[PDB]
Amino acid sequence: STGSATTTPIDSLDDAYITPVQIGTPAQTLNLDFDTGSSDLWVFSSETTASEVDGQTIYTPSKSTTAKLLSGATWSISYGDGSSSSGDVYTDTVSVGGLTVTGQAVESAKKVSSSFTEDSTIDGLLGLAFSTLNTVSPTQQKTFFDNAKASLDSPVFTADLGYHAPGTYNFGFIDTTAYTGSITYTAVSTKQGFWEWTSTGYAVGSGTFKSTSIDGIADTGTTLLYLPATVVSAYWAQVSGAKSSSSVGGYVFPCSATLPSFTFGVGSARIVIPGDYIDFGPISTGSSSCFGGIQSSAGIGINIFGDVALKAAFVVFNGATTPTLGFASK
Repeated sequence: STGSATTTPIDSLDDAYITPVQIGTPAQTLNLDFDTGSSDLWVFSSETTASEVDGQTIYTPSKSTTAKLLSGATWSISYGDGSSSSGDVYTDTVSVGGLTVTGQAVESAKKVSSSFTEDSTIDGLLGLAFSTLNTVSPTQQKTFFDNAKASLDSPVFTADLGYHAPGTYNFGFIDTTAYTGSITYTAVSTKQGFWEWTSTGYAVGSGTFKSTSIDGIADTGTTLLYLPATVVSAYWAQVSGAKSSSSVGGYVFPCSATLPSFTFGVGSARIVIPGDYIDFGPISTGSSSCFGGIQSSAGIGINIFGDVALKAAFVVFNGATTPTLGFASK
């Protein structure tokens, strides 16, 4: 089997991407944030504290003939940005782009933090990291990909995120028309539960590539590219007027600047992030100061290849017995 679904930016900055997911019988379609940096599929629901719902589409398990309450089970998650949610657990039939999983754990939110309430476009998350990070208690549950894996033609999914445009998540096959040149594959560590890999270095603009190992995670649920302070300083040093602002919370630059590209290494291959991808617009409405899309990971504890990086590539998440990541230009 295979699946193929279009993913769409939630706003003009590509802050996140949403993908329609069918849940239950008859189908209830919710727009979920596919997150390769977490492993819970959770949704706004009929159980979500009413004051914490503001425009989201909710899952109503009592209207689904295939919903089943997982007795006694609970879940509770916190994300890198400090956001959080929690609730109880159903299983139900879940389909993504034509690919159906029966008995998928669908985690129903009782509580969500303010950032989720305030984002009316995101109806929940669909985690695609390894199932060892799943937060269901007392018994951890499997991700959609994990459940689907044995049915798939090939044990893979791919992320093809667009720059200010829709893209695609495919399950079970590699679309050889979706990228240029070849896919370079690189080793993954699952020790922390993430799609963790080691980049072979970087270049700033037309500069010579610096060969240096950069451990980090491929994370579709993070907006920006977070890298060591050394790397990030070398980048913004090439932008006239750029500076790190503690009050704003990172590197800012004059909106009139022409940003250099940023290259990261995948083995002997190279992915080039165009300068425009690194512009996240005015720091506040009407400001001539703009926020940078490459920021320091110091204090996160890990480097994060978020959407800024991933959308410059066609990315293969290979969930074979020994997982790997593939990157191609496109």
